[PDB]
Amino acid sequence: NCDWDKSHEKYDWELWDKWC
Repeated sequence: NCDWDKSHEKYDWELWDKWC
């Protein structure tokens, strides 16, 4: 995805690095 951050239902705080 990398199209959402700190808002997505699957978004991850730490994993954010790859879940940008």
